[PDB]
Amino acid sequence: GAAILPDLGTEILIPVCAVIGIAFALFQWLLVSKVKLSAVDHNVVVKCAEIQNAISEGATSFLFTEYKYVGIFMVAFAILIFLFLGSVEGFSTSPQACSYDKTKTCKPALATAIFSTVSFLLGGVTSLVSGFLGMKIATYANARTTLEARKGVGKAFITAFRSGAVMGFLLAANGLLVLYIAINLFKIYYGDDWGGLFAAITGYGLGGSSMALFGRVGGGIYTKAADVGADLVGKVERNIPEDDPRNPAVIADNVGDNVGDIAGMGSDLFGSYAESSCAALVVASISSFGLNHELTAMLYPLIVSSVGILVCLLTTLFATDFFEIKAVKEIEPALKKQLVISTVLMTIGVAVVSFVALPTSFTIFNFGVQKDVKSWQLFLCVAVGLWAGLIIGFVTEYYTSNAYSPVQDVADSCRTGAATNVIFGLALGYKSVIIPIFAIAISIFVSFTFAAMYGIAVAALGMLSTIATGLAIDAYGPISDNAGGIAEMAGMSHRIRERTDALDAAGNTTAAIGKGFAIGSAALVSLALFGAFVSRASITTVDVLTPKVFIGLIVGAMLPYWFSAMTMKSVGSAALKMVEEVRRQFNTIPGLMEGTAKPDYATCVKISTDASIKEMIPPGALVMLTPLVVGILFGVETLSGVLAGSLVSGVQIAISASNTGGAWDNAKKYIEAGASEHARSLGPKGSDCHKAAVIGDTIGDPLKDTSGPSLNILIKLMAVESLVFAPFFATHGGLLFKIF
Amino acid sequence: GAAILPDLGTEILIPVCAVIGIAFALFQWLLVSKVKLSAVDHNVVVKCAEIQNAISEGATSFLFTEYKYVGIFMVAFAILIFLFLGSVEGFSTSPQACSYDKTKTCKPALATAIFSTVSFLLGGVTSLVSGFLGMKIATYANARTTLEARKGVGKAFITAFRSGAVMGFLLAANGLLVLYIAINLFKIYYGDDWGGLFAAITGYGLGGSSMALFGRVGGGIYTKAADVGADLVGKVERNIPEDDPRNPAVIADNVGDNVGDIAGMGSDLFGSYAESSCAALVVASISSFGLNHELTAMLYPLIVSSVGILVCLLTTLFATDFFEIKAVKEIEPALKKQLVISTVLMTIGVAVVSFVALPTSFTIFNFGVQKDVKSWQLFLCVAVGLWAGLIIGFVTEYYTSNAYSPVQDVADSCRTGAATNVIFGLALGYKSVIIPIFAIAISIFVSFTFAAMYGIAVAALGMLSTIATGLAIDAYGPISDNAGGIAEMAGMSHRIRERTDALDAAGNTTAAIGKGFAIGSAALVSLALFGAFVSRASITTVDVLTPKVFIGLIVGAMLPYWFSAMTMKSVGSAALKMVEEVRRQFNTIPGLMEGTAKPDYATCVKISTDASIKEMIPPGALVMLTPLVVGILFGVETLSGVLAGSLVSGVQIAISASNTGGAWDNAKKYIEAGASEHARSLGPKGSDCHKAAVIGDTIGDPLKDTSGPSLNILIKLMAVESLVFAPFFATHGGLLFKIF
Ligand SMILES: [K+]
Ligand SMILES: [K+]
Ligand SMILES: [Mg+2]
Ligand SMILES: [Mg+2]
Ligand SMILES: [Mg+2]
Ligand SMILES: [Mg+2]
Ligand SMILES: [Mg+2]
Ligand SMILES: [Mg+2]
Ligand SMILES: [Mg+2]
Ligand SMILES: [Mg+2]
Ligand SMILES: [Mg+2]
Ligand SMILES: [Mg+2]
Repeated sequence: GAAILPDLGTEILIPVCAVIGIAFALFQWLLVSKVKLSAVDHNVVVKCAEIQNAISEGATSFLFTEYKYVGIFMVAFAILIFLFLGSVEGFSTSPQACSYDKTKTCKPALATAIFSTVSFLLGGVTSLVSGFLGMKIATYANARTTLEARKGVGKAFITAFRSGAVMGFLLAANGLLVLYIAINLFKIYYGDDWGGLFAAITGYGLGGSSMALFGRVGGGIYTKAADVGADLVGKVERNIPEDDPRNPAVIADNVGDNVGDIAGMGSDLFGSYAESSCAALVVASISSFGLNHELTAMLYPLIVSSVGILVCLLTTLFATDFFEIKAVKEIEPALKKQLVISTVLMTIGVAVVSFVALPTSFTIFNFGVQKDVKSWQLFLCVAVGLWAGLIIGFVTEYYTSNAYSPVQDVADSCRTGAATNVIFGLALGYKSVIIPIFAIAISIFVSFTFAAMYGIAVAALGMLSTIATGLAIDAYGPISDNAGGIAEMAGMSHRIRERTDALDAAGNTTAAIGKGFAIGSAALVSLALFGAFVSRASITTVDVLTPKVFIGLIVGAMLPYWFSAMTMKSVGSAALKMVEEVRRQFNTIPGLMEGTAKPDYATCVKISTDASIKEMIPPGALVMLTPLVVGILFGVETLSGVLAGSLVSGVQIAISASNTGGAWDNAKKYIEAGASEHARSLGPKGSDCHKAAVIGDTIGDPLKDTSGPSLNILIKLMAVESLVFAPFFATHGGLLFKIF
Repeated sequence: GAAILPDLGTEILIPVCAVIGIAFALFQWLLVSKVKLSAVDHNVVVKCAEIQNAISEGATSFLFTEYKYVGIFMVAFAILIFLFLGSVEGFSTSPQACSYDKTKTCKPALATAIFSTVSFLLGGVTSLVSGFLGMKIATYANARTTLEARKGVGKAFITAFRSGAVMGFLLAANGLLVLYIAINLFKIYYGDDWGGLFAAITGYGLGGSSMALFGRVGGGIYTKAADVGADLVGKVERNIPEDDPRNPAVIADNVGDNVGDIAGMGSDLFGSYAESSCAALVVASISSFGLNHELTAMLYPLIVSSVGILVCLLTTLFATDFFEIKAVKEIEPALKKQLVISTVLMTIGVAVVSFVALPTSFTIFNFGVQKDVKSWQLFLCVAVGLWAGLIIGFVTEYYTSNAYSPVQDVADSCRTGAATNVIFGLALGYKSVIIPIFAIAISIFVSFTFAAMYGIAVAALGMLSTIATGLAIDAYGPISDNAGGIAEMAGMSHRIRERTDALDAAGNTTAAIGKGFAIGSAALVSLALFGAFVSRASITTVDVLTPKVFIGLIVGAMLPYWFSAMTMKSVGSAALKMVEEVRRQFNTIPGLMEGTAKPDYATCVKISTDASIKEMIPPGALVMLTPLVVGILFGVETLSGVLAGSLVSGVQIAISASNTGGAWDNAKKYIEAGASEHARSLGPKGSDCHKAAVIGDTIGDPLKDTSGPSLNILIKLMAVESLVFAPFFATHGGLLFKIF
């Protein structure tokens, strides 16, 4: 029953590792501070800092506005959680038999309605902090990356990567510490009722993904309205460089990288980490670990995350200290080495944890039955998710980097115009899904076989065990992106812009890899939650060949398309207005095209701000309302169908959308760099091939930055939301069938 | 027990209705022959005939080439069916107990192996005939429609529509008659073993869809390679009219309409018809109808189809006789009225048939049990499919006709360039899936609840009960497309082309509608076949939450994307070759752009011929091999997951792709016609808006004509293939699990 590592060791180990992670993060923010700049060569440093401030102000301003709406919605929804969950036992204050063991007595369900609302708000707040902190580091390091670019690629790379690491370790450590705290606080009330305790904790993931949904969508709309509008009028119509200070949309564009690609992404991944941890905990809570009250083994998922931070710490040193980039061709291999190193070290890490934090034999809850599991099997569950992640990263890099043929072929197809560029890009994205799906399927088979829903949850966490590194190589990208925009806006040398362009291109690839991990883990966690939901709702079998389940399956499969329709149309409409606005200033403001006059940046920011705040509402509504509407009107069988179908369907469109968009971007970068003869043959900038590439790039903008990455949230959010309201649905739901 | 309609009446009724349909088709073809031309103004009639002969030669030529390969594949695969089905009982010649009644003896499994091979070849040949006949009428009607356009749209409409009705009535009647004959011939052997009789008949739909798959994909690649190449160079680069006789790709483009949009589509719909009928027959064969040997009720689906032929005949008269089109805005409502009338009349026809051909009480096989079912409930099953169809057509028209807001806004977005046009078109397609899915889901729920798999199968057939009319309004479109092609190549009046453009625009909408009907019925029949497969394979329960089923689900959901990756890339690569070749002729043939030298049409025909014949193999292999590979390696429960997954997933991408392509085409047509102030302001032809619209149109070309429409075949083909091989898989499959 007991492991080698005693409960008190666990209670110490977790927050120690968290603090080590925060410590490391602050240490990296410190080093990045060594780069000095102020708005008070010398003219360059002053201009860079002025631009950084405009961006830092715009990003802070939008997030405050966005988080305001989202926080209000957060509060409203929390009221629904309390009400709906409280209504199950008529708000009784009396104890009841345990849902998991009739012979025992548990804390009243109304308590759980209360601690669920508590953990929901905890998660929601931690999610906003995750996004906001990320924006803070990014809007700090961007111009510092620009300035270090004067000294070479390797130096600007380090600044950007150190800064990515700040965000990665802060998110990973803060998310772990809040959960640890919440579990220990909650335990004070629950005592021996670990079932109710971890059922309450489940709201944490629900809160995390709930806020992330609006952050990803809202930020996504803001950024891509500007991106499309700036690039179309500037590069395609007016023949001026990307990020040219004459272009009124450039401030919104570069703000957008921080507000969407950074803030939205940070929340997103926090949601992933939280739901994965919660799912594991919820199944363990009614397995031998939870039933025999064994704290160490019970917190196996948090112990894994803990070691993950230390592993990622050692890994990061390989890129900041033990090596330096001399050639631009070294950048992408550097970033990929981060993944390989962490995966290898963490395979050793998890072996150790599995050896010391688990009994050699235990049981796992398996649809009403205690299944015999061995710790070496649980090691394989974690590890399969971990290696599936590496596989997914390798495949994604293959399809999105311009160092390989798929993207080079897409760039090449620009010789025959924008239409062929788009057909090839679409085809590439569709093609890209094949290996990720097999990886995910293999992970499911292995983990489902060994340890049912617990194994699957713990494979999700395995895929996210190295999340600090993952966030690092991902957050590195938009920082490099802003760095290039700043360089250009500060009229710096063409040689500076070339360095950042190389950093940026690698960042396009790592952003796609980040999305791969998000989609991979969302598939796994959603399946685990789905299985948990099925038990919690007292369903005997989810039989596909029943009218209730099947209509759910086909409708569930349709939801990701509905969601994508909304988000694509929003960006399209906003971008249309942006283009019309940028054109207006070019056509009416005297001397703007000449460099005489100043553009009005604030009107473009307003277009994307208005569009995002308004248009993020319906897609958020669709995802949040779906489980409630289906569960209440149609019942838990039909919701089971919806969950399965949205999972298997949404994953395809998510992967293809992200990779297509990533590919179009790097095909365009390929042409812009002119780093080979083939590349140079499609140039120079302004050529018909380059313009065709830009068309493809801007089509991919909403695909990879608005709809695409948000779909992983649509899937995991509905899953955890369904689990949380399961007792309510199973009691007060299925109405259309009760009355007819 | 017995129905009002006696068994011998049914035996007479069915073929009389087939003969009436064939007679009607010949009559209409006879009327169309009144339009005279020969290649022996007078110059205009002669030029039209020469162009018609070039197209006819090209189309007959490609199909002979394609059908040769496909026929060779068909003979190969027929052998596989014999061996695999034969091997289940070691090719024993001894009768065994009826699986549906242990007290009776049945014909040997070997007989069913033999007769399944026979029905497979029948369906395969019937499918090729359907496609070839369609091509023969279209390549006869095309120039006649052009000549009739001199007298106005109404006259040209009549010619095109009478001709489409020729194809529709031949296909519906020939498919019905062949099935009726095969059943009667097979009955000579099986006698009272109706289980084995109809199990053998299942090969008919298998053969139908097998050949359709290659017809749709091969023809699809052929036509779009040419279409994209012609349009991009001619319209976008060289600023010449669409279908300009100086353009070397134009002949291949117009041959393409006959070879894909007609021959491929004809085979496709035949497969839908065959499979839906076969699906209803198998379930009935072990329900009360087949067990009590009640021929009239057993042949209920064939009686529904027989009455459908007559209903469609009457409906046809409203468009050929009782009304004349006098203005362009009447074309679409006329075509829409065909759907409404046929549906209203067929509702009555089905009520009658349910009244006289069914006992008021009977039982339907329902996963091992006999479920009590009333004739009025079965009427609702057929009717709900019939009505789901109409809904699908109405919302598809809303999303693809430029008479409505969605497409006009797509056109409007061209004002900001090709990138916004594509974002809008993609969003439109995603958005379009919502209502059809709901219609399909409602159809499934109603029919599943009332009569299990039989009800579902019969709902699919209900959706295709008016298939003669469906084919007619669909086939009308490519004929009108050629008509304008010919008008332009013959150098006719601008007013002629304006008329054909109006006809052609409506054809874009009905083509989308036809795909809507194919997808809808594919979903229903695939579900029915999936349910049948499950029983035939002795699966107790398809439980979503098992490792074997779930990996099937997520992999199945990925196949439609893999399929689309291949077909999209094929068209893209072939189009790239086409663009290069068309550019070469304009750039190097002295006098070509001047109209004094003739282009080399044969070279473009060669490029799309070589690409299609080659590239149709891998997507065909993917669909055909998947059930074999999954069934033999992983087993029938995994295959269950694959069937469910490809169904719910493929259906979304099929609908969005077809409607997006349709919308881009008609958005372009709206600009090209300038029939309103808004349309005019996007023009004239050659404007940046028009060119942006052409870019979108050509991206939509492979989406709507190669990948999109073929996915309905991927879905329904795998379902029938799995049912046919079910006893082989159940017995000799799941190898990986057997060795480990
Ligand atoms: K990026
Ligand atoms: K058409
Ligand atoms: Mg951009
Ligand atoms: Mg950016
Ligand atoms: Mg940028
Ligand atoms: Mg980028
Ligand atoms: Mg971009
Ligand atoms: Mg065309
Ligand atoms: Mg055509
Ligand atoms: Mg045409
Ligand atoms: Mg068309
Ligand atoms: Mg076309």
